[PDB]
Amino acid sequence: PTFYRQELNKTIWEVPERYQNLSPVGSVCAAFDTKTGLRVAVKKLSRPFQSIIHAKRTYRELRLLKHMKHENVIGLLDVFTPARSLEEFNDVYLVTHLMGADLNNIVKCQKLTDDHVQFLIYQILRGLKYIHSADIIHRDLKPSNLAVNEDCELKILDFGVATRWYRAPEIMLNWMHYNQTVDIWSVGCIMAELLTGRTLFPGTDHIDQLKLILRLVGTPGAELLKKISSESARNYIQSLTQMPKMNFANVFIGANPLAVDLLEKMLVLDSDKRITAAQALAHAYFAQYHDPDDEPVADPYDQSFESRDLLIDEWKSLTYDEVISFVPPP
Ligand SMILES: O=c1ncn2nc(Sc3ccc(F)cc3F)ccc2c1-c1c(Cl)cccc1Cl
Ligand SMILES: Fc1ccc(-c2c[nH]nc2-c2ccnc(F)c2)cc1
Ligand SMILES: Fc1ccc(-c2c[nH]nc2-c2ccnc(F)c2)cc1
Repeated sequence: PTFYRQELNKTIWEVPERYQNLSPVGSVCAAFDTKTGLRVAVKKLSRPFQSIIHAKRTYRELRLLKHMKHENVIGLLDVFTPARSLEEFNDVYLVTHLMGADLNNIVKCQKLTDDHVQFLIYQILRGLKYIHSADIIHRDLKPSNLAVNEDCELKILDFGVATRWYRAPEIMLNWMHYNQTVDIWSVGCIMAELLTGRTLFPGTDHIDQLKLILRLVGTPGAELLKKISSESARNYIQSLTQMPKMNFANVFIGANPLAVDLLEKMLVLDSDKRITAAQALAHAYFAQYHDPDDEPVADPYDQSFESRDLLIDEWKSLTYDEVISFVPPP
């Protein structure tokens, strides 16, 4: 393809002629895809090979986006570099279907009915079942990572306001063996906020976050305490004033009881006891949307590179191969 060059907010964009009307939103632009007639979101990766971590991270983001082919997950329409060889290669651009806003754009100033909450959370979980089936934990699900178009159709972005608020208490405790239900926690927090119009846990730091989480869900019971390896975490938790799990009907008063029932299955304190994305999609709150024959699972995802300790030039070369081997969704 033929490329053109421009400057948008100090950043320099070199993209094929097919992409027109670049409009600022790595750095991100909205554009018009003349080949398909659709509006797209285009991401320029900043300093992709600045260091080993940046290089592995560049490779990681690209491998992820190439694998994700699900309606409620962000995937790739296109990948390109203006580089005409591996040695020249120092820029990665990723393009996807533009939705046009995020969930935080919607919630704000806005009251959503129970049917809208059903539709939205159904989609998040449907997307998560797919992600979790590829052995991927999102880890940072929040409103700003949920892209929503005007039909209220939703795509999860950015797997690999304040992030803190939607984060699982075991991540706040700094447990290194947290599981996928860390994402179910976030969805529970996201749902709560759509039903109520306020942040369920607006904490000022990691300590306050945990404190307000335990006020709703209670202090750990015996079963959970037995699983905490760290003496200091336990000293702390058990030195707080003990707290019962609050009645979720009292707290979320006026909400569809089916939505309150799902809420408390998602926000169970012990992560071993939290509902999975697949289980949640079968919950009666989504009877209107659910179709087991249309909640697909992902092909096997090779994350074995995660363990590997490579040179910058090695991650670069690998990323280069992945740019070149790209075949669009068509
Ligand atoms: O609608 C969107 N669709 C996609 N993205 N992607 C990205 S990042 C990105 C990731 C993978 C790509 F292939 C390309 C990328 F740009 C950032 C925003 C975004 C939006 C969006 C917009 Cl355009 C405005 C306000 C809020 C959001 Cl969430
Ligand atoms: F079928 C088509 C052909 C061209 C366009 C178009 C509209 N504005 N700019 C372009 C354009 C500019 C430079 N290179 C291109 F490939 C496209 C749209 C649809
Ligand atoms: F105050 C607390 C105590 C425990 C948790 C917790 C929730 N799910 N899993 C854990 C957990 C399991 C094993 N080791 C840990 F450190 C944490 C969260 C907050």
